[PDB]
Amino acid sequence: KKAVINGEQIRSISDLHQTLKKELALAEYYGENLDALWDALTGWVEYPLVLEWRQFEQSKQLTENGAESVLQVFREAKAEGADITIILS
Repeated sequence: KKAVINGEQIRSISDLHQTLKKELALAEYYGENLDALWDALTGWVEYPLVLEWRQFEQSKQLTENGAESVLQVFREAKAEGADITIILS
């Protein structure tokens, strides 16, 4: 229902995936890559979903903009109709 990312604590793309793994209660063998993220959104996660992403710009610098691609996956599921709310602090 509610997943939180403290971007200040992010140090890489995998950190993001593993945080997401914990915050969204993803599958034990979740793949930690952009494709696994799409698959978990379409066939694992329960909606309504609120994803609060704090200090987004900081996580952006610390992942060589990788956070932007992870964010695109959520926006894509949203464009396709998924009930997701993203809060970018």
